[PDB]
Amino acid sequence: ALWQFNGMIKCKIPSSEPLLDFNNYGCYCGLGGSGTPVDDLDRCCQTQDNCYKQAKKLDSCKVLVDNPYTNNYSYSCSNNEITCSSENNACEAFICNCDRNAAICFSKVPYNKEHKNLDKKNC
Ligand SMILES: [Ca+2]
Repeated sequence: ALWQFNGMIKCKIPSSEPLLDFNNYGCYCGLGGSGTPVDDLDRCCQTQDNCYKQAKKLDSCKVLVDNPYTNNYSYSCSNNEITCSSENNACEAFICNCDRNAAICFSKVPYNKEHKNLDKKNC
């Protein structure tokens, strides 16, 4: 979950401190999400939100109250690449992949310092 996701982002964007730079970005980067994403970074977050939401409709994820933000999985970072571990059971493997996709997206889009701390009246 989170602790793991923060590391995935640091794996790809080494200079970052994720919970500081990507927290409260746009309408999607943070808890919840509503409106239209303000940019590509925000669209990344929207997508991940939809993935988590999707992890929910899976029989494999039904029995894990811990929640994906805190549903712990195994992965690795070796020379800036993320690898989800085969040892992850069905649900965690799916959440892992959602987080890998997002950390990769984040590293491929521009950061607009105009959208952090964005007021939720724009969503
Ligand atoms: Ca979100």
